[PDB]
Amino acid sequence: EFAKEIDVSFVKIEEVIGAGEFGEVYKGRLKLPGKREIYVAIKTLKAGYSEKQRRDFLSEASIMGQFDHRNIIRLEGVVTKSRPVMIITEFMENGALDSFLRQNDGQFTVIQLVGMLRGIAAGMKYLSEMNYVHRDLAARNILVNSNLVCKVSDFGLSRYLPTYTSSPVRWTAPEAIAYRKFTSASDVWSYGIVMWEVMSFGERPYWDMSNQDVINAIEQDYRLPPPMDCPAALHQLMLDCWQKDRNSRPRFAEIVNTLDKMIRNPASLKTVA
Ligand SMILES: O=C(CCl)Nc1ccc2c(Nc3cc(O)ccc3Cl)ncnc2c1
Repeated sequence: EFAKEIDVSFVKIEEVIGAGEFGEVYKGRLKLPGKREIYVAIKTLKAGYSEKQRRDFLSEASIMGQFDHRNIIRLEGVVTKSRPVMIITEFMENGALDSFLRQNDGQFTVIQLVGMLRGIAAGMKYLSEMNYVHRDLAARNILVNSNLVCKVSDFGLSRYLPTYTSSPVRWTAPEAIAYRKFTSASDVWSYGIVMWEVMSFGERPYWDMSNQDVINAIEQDYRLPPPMDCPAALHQLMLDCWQKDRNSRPRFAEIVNTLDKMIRNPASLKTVA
């Protein structure tokens, strides 16, 4: 049973706004009894789905429904007791962060980009302190609203932990590639990659290098260079997230504190590499 179960009559499905693993993402309208109608995004599961597909689809809604944070995509409702099965979230006008930035190259100031990163780190602090590992933290899995508020999304690979031993290569920590051992520290590595994506206006990490080239480079202690005009302190935070020893990486609480100090100390963001 889902606390956020909604009657199907409450949702009105409009245009397709994206694609998902199990089906399309649509823009829609949600009308809860005695409440003003809101715009929503709707994840659907294509007709003729297998029982495994349904279970996997809904496991995302189960993880999501456990979260209530500004920087974690809000679950507005789920449809499981009726057809079609749906996951209904708050509408994010600007979609995925990586493509939003590529389509808006040089549109935002360093402080605006830092504000976006602070929100992601706050969402990840909450997620990790709820004892979860995301395992798929990438700018493409971050959604952006009209006011540049960034929210962690795509909880399919998320796991309750403190290590998750498995049975997204250029975003994955080297120990997680080598041993299939995922922790909050391996999510911190992914976060460092997201920082690089944001300060690069959505450039692909490691550019045209193959997954194999990335694995080899990381093993040879290569680290991505600072993006154009990136403050030294922000690239240093990226390098801290990318320490070989996972225990040496900052925790998400520290990352938030660091970004909060930069936002308040303009001199800290006033020196390039
Ligand atoms: O408006 C645009 C133009 Cl790119 N795109 C989108 C695409 C997907 C969206 C989205 N997806 C989503 C993600 C999940 O992890 C679970 C459920 C859903 Cl519905 N949620 C909110 N807003 C969106 C906006």
